[PDB]
Amino acid sequence: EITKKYIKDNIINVDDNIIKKKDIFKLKNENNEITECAFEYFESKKKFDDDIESRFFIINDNNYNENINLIYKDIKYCGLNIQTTGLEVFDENIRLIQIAVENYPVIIYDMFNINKKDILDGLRKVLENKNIIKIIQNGKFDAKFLLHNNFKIENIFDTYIASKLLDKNKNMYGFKLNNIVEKYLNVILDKQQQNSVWNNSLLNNNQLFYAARDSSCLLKLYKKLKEEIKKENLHIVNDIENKCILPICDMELNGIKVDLENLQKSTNEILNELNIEKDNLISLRNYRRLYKLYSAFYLKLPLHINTKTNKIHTTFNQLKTFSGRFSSEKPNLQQIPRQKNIREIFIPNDNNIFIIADFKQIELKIAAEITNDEIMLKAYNNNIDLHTLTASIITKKNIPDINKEDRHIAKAINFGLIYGMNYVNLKNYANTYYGLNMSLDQCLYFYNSFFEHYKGIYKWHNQVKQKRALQYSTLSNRKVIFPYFSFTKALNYPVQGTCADILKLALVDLYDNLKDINGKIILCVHDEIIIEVNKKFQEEALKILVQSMENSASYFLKKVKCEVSVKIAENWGS
Ligand SMILES: [Cl-]
Ligand SMILES: [Cl-]
Ligand SMILES: [Cl-]
Ligand SMILES: [Cl-]
Ligand code: NA
Repeated sequence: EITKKYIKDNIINVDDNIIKKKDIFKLKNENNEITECAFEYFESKKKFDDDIESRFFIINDNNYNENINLIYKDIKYCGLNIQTTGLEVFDENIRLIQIAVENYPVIIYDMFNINKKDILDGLRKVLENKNIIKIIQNGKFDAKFLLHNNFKIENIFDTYIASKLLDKNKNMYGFKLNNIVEKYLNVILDKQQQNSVWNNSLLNNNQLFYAARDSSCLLKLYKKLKEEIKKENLHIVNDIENKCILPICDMELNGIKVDLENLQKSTNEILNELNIEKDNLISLRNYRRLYKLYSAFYLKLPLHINTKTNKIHTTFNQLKTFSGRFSSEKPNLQQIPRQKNIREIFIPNDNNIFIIADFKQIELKIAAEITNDEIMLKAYNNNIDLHTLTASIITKKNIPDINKEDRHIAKAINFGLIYGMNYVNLKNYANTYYGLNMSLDQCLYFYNSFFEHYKGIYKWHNQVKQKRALQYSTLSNRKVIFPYFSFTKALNYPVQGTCADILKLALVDLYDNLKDINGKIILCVHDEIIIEVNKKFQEEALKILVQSMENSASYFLKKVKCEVSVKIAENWGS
C-alpha cells in the first residue's frame, strides 16, 4: 500500500518516511533567460537534525526531464559519489551516480533503470569538464569504476587525500567517510546502508537518503578541507596527489601481463632443484633459498593471475607509507625478486613493448640540494660521481689515480655517513654489507674527513641533533609528525619524501603526454617507472618518459640535475 507507493520510480517505502513533492526551480537556459521548470523530487517527512541536503531527484527512463541538465550550468564544483554492488570493479556494476550541486537537491542517476544514452549526456559533460571540480571520497575507487564503464573524468578533489595529508601520518584509521564527516561536520551518516542490498532493481527510501547525504556532505567538506590545506601550506602536495589519481587508476586497470610458459617452466625448474637439494642433503643456502623462492612466489603468484587475461592487477596505495612513496599489495610488487631469471615472466601485450626508466642517485642529489652542500653541488654540476668525489677526499688522490677499490670504500662511507651513522656503526656496516675489513682508526678518519669537507651535511646533521624536532617536511611541503625523535628517521624522511613527490609528479606529467600515442602506465616501484606502448611509437615514448621525469625533478630541484637511465625492453628482467 504505502510500501509500493512510488514503484514507478523504483522506490520501496520502508517506514512511511518519504514524500514526493513537485516545485518550481529557477534555472537559466543557454540563452541566458531564466527558465522556471517544475521538477519532481523526494524528501523525508521526519526532518534530519542537521543542515545537509537530504532531498534528491531520481533519474530513470520513465521520468527523465531533459531540463534537469540545466542545474549543471555555470557551476565550478560539485559533489560526486557512486554506489556499487561490490568492491571489485571487474566483477561488479555501478548502481547509482549521485551529483550534488550547491543549493539543489542531489541528482541521483538510477543506473539499473536507465537505458537511454541521451539521459547521461549532461552527466558526461560535467565529468569531462576540466573546469568543474568533482569532490570525491576515495577518488581512486570511484574513478576506477567510472573509467571502466566508459566515463571520462578530469579535475578531482579527494577528501580522503586532504584528510590523510592533514593527519601527517599520526593515525592509521579514521579516514572513512563516516569518520571524516563526524570530525569536520559533527554529523553521523547511516553507515548501516553499506551492507544493504544494492543489487536489486529497487531501492528503499533509507538507501536513497544515505546516497543523497553521502554526496551532498562533500560540498561542506570541500570548503573546510580546502581551507585547512591552505593554512598548512599543503596546496602543492594536495594538488599533486589529486592529479595522481588518474595515473594510478591507469596502472591498476591496465595491470601487467604474465608469460605462463616461463612461469610453469621455471616452476618445474625450481621444484626439481628443490628435490635434488633434498636428496643430496649448501644445505641452508640452496634449500632455504629455493624453498622460499618456490612457496613465497612461484606458488602464490598464480593466485593473482586473471584467469581470462593472464594479467595481474595490483593495488597501489597512495598515502599508506610513512615517506609517501607508493606501496602495493595483492601482490606486493616490491616483494618480487629483483632477478632477471624471475622478473622476465612479466611481459607486455601483443604488439607492445615496455619502456623502463630509473633515476641514478636521486636520493643523494636531494640531500645535496636541501643541505646546500657546495662541494657536492659543484661536483654534480661538473658531472663528477659522488663516490669518486668521496674517494678523492678520503685518499687525497686525483681522479686519474682512483681505482675501483677506492670507489667501493667511498660507497660505504657515503651511504653510511649521509644517513647518520657514527664511525663505530660504519665499521660494521662496511664489513657486513660491502665485504670490507676496516678498523676503527680508519672509520674515525673517514668520519672526521667526510664531515670536514661536506660542511652542508654536517650543518644538516648537527641542527637536527639539536632541535630534536618531531615535524618534518619535504620539498612539496608534505608534512609528517613523529611519535618520538629518531635521528636517522629525521634525516631519511625529507630525502625519501621528496622522491615520492618527484615520482608522483612524473606520473601526472607522463599521463598527459601519453595521450597522443595512447600509452599505458604500468607500474612504479622504488625509483622506477614502467610504461607500455605500441612498438611503432617506441622511439617516441622513450623521450616522453625521460622528459616527464626530468621535468618533475626540475620542478623541485634547482641546484642539481637528475639523471634518467632508460632502456627499451620486452620483459621486466632486462
Ligand atoms: Cl569511506
Ligand atoms: Cl609550513
Ligand atoms: Cl588544494
Ligand atoms: Cl638522479
Ligand atoms: Na565515494
